[PDB]
Amino acid sequence: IIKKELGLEKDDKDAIEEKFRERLKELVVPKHVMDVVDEELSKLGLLDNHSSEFNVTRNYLD
Amino acid sequence: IIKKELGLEKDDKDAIEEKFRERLKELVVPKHVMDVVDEELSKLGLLDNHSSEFNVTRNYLDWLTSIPWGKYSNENLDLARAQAVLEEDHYGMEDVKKRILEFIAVSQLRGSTQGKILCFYGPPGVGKTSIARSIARALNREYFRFSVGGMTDVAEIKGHRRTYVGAMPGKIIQCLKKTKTENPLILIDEVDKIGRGYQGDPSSALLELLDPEQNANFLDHYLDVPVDLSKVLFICTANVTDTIPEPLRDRMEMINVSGYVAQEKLAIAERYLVPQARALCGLDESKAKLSSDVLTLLIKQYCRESGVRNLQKQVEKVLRKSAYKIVSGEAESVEVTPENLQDFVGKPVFTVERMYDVTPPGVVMGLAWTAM
Amino acid sequence: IIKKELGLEKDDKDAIEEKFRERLKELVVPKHVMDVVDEELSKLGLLDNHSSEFNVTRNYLDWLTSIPWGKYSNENLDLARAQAVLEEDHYGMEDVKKRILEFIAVSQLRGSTQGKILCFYGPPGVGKTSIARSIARALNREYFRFSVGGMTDVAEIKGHRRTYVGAMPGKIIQCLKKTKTENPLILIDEVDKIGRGYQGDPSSALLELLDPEQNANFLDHYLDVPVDLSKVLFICTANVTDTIPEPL
Amino acid sequence: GVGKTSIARSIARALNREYFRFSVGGMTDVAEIKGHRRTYVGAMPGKIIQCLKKTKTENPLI
Ligand SMILES: Nc1ncnc2c1ncn2[C@@H]1O[C@H](COP(=O)(O)OP(=O)(O)O)[C@@H](O)[C@H]1O
Ligand SMILES: Nc1ncnc2c1ncn2[C@@H]1O[C@H](COP(=O)(O)OP(=O)(O)O)[C@@H](O)[C@H]1O
Ligand SMILES: Nc1ncnc2c1ncn2[C@@H]1O[C@H](COP(=O)(O)OP(=O)(O)O)[C@@H](O)[C@H]1O
Repeated sequence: IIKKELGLEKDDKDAIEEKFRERLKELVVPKHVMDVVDEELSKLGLLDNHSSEFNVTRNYLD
Repeated sequence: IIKKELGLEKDDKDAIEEKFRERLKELVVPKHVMDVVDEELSKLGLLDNHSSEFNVTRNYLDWLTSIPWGKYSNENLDLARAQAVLEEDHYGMEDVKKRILEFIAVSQLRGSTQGKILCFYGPPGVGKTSIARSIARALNREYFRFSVGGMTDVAEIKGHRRTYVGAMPGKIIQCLKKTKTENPLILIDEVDKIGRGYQGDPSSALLELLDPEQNANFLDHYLDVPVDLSKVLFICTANVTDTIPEPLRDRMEMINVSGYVAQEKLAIAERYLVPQARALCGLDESKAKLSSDVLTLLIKQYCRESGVRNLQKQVEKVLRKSAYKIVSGEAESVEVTPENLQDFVGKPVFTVERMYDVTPPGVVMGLAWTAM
Repeated sequence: IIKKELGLEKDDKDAIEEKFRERLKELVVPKHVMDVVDEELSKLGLLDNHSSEFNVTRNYLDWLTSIPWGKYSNENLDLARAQAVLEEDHYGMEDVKKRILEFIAVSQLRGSTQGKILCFYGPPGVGKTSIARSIARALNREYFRFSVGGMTDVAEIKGHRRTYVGAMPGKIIQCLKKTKTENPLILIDEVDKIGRGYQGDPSSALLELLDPEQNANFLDHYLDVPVDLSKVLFICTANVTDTIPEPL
Repeated sequence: GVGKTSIARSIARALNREYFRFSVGGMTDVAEIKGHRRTYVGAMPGKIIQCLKKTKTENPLI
């Protein structure tokens, strides 16, 4: 119950998701890069949080 | 009520938050790094201990907090004391001493302390690194050297991306962490030896590092946040001023520390080399003793170059053999003379001051300004 | 509960903390690596045993603790004894023996021991490796050899980042683990045979290793902690001197 | 821009089997058809399963 609205409800990756979404929210972002970022975030959520490819994907996303 | 449920000492986490906060409390912290730290700590709290991203975040945040932010060493500004220290540590090099005294004077008149680039170009075995250390200790700013010779990986200056696990920041951030101040005495060695080969071109990074207006916002790839390098006192050393890049050559004041004639080298050896190597060999003045004539013979027959390092090798060899002759040898003390010298170092090498002294027809002597 | 009262209680079941504590208790460990080890122990306690990351953490901690820290192997100092030993296991080679006696004398006069770098260059099959072994035997410091010839990658000297699957430390780390000493006698063989090609240039690592002042804080990719190397005595063997790098 | 997709659509309509299209251009990760073991959080099946589910048949025009 505590995890609700606190704790690890983001799972160490949705934090990255929301952080980048708010970072790009103010920006007038083109649609192409928008869908590219969506696909990259989907892949990141499709990968673990302890692999080299996950870290490289995070690097590219940053 | 949701919050107040099974506190259990908060699982021992969030103590790192307070530790970093107190670590930063003493520093004068810019707004950019402060907000980055706040957001990073929020993310760290949101995360768990096991996650790899959490470990990378902790490493990056420890690097960031270990930086000296607004922390400046208590720089020495007295001119007489600095002059006495420099004269007591090295001989000659009057131009460098005058330049450093003038820098001290302008910094004192200028209020806050500043740092500017100035390259010491001259032959090897002349005392450029040693005078850099002397300046660091006399002026009270910390010291750190950096070998750029034959370097091609710009990551040594600009670090890594901080993403690849095990990535390390630029060596300058390492120096800032170790020295603990933003006004060190950084020294770059073998500037002229850069190869800037494939995937390199570190000369661009050096330009960004030394440019007095760009360097103030220098950032490495690992720690993307910028840092202020308007007070760092860089030093560059190169035996030749031609191979050094023009954009980097014209960005600093080139000071010449060149050559040591027989009398000058003899004075240096008598007052600075012999005691240093003697202390290195765990000896005392009484036990091991050399005559000025012996030093002159070493200079004029066992060492032929503007530098001094070969004379250092010879004096170290004689002192080592004296130490052997003292520990186990019959002689409790040594009085080195040319007559004895033959056994301490061997027969002379340079028996001729020149190729010849007649200059037959069709051949003439000339002077060359070689790299060494 | 009975097992806790009588059994394995505090033995290899989360007691690896205490095992490594006692293992390092003998060593005169630094303080930076002390806080590092405390942090790693906290992680291991907070890490579940089954997880692969827990096992990798234990592997890294074993690698770190296995290194000596302040372990100065006792050094022979009787000059006559070492002289007799050298004259017993090798003929001639007067210059090398004289240099070794000079080193012994300066170490004795300094009190504490110290380690410098010196290269034996000459034709193959002359006794350079054998007299290095004899010097290790007489001086009593442990002996290890390293063939750097025909070698390009620096990984075998500075290991890996520890993140690559099965990343391993440098060969010097293996030597330190095997010797159980902080001042062993490393022997670099075929120094003049380095290739220093693409992605290589191990001469940079060699210079960082043999630097009289930077050596005191050498560290590799796998282990990111400095190690003191001002007392280790290196020996370099090369059939010729021209092809060896000038900075080295 | 030659209508090959339109040719496939017309073939499906004339054959009465459901239509679907798959993009294999530049793909490197076979997981888009092989999905993932479902043991990892967020794992998703391949695209052929999506085609079968959406088409509501085992005899579509892939
Ligand atoms: N004027 C001098 N006074 C004292 N020592 C000197 C002088 N010139 C040279 N040396 C000695 O020569 C050595 C040169 O050090 P090094 O790192 O080679 O600097 P550089 O490359 O400028 O010669 C120093 O250890 C220093 O003791
Ligand atoms: N002066 C000597 N005294 C005793 N043995 C020698 C001497 N010179 C050479 N040898 C022998 O020759 C062999 C040469 O092998 P090694 O010394 O490893 O070659 P290198 O000297 O090229 O490293 C050794 O096993 C050694 O026993
Ligand atoms: N032979 C054709 N007759 C009529 N329309 C055609 C023909 N070829 C292509 N088209 C037009 O092309 C469009 C679809 O093109 P598309 O399938 O995207 O090209 P491609 O197959 O190269 O990807 C349709 O709207 C269709 O009207």
